[PDB]
Amino acid sequence: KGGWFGKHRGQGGSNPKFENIAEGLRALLARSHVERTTDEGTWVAGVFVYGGSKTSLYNLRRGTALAIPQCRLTPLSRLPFGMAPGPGPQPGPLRESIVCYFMVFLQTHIFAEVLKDAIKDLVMTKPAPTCNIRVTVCSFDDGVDLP
Amino acid sequence: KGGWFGKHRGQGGSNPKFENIAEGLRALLARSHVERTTDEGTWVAGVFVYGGSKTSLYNLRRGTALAIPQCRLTPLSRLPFGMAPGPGPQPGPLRESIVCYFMVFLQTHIFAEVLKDAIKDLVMTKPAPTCNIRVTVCSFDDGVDLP
DNA sequence: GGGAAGCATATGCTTCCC
DNA sequence: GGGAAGCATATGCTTCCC
Repeated sequence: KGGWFGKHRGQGGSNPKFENIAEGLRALLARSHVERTTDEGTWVAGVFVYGGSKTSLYNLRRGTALAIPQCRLTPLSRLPFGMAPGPGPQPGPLRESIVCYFMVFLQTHIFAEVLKDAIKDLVMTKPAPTCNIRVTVCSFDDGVDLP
Repeated sequence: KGGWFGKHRGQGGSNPKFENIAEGLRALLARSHVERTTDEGTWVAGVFVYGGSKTSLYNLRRGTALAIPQCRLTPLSRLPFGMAPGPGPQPGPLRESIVCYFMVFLQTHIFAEVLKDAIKDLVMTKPAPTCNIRVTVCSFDDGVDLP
């Protein structure tokens, strides 16, 4: 258990655990066959996913990759803190919490709203920490030119 | 040169290098003296910064921290690839590039729009790779509940 | 101020346990 | 399908180069 297997960052493949999550997402995405890709091929919309636990978000990230060939995903990363309570001292902009997040890039705003409804639906019937994963649609004013 | 200096992730302080960057950002933001915080204190918008090179983005990130105590910053992370041209297969949603990004969370959409302009203005006068840094405003439909 | 060094420690990945 | 182990290699952070 543990160690190196020869698979680098971003090289994760599929296994039954991730595929089960993918099949759950696919059944949910299938409630709305909306357009996922455009002629322009621009990444103008997204979905910001955060919370739950490190493993529950990681697992969601892996399953989404299998469920949607048309999206592009970031590695997991960390969120900074919000507003501290009171007229007291605020945390510095750079301070990081233990809470993770990841971003999903999509070509349409309509598909982004669908993915977001799928993730919230898939997670609402699960026990903590999974049920505590949060999601929001993100509109990029100028789009993101992914390399 | 190199090694441990007792400063953990998110603990960066200030030094003339980052203060110099901060001062340039400050002078630009001062022409547009808008509100940076709301009373509901919710994080509803952001500035998605990317490209350039790992160091120039990092330095911009540290300077932004000093210039804006009212914002919040994620660590640097990596961007997936985009669309391949042609009828063939596309890269997997998880594949990562060497290209970095970071996100600035803000309380108002007006201030994100102003912050974006200032960053584009700061960077456009400089040599490569810094002038290659890209910026876009991000609107969070349901906001982001920072820890 | 961009780039490199280099410790501490972050995630990406897999396989195993429950 | 959540949590952990544990190698490889990511960034955070500094000081020094230049």
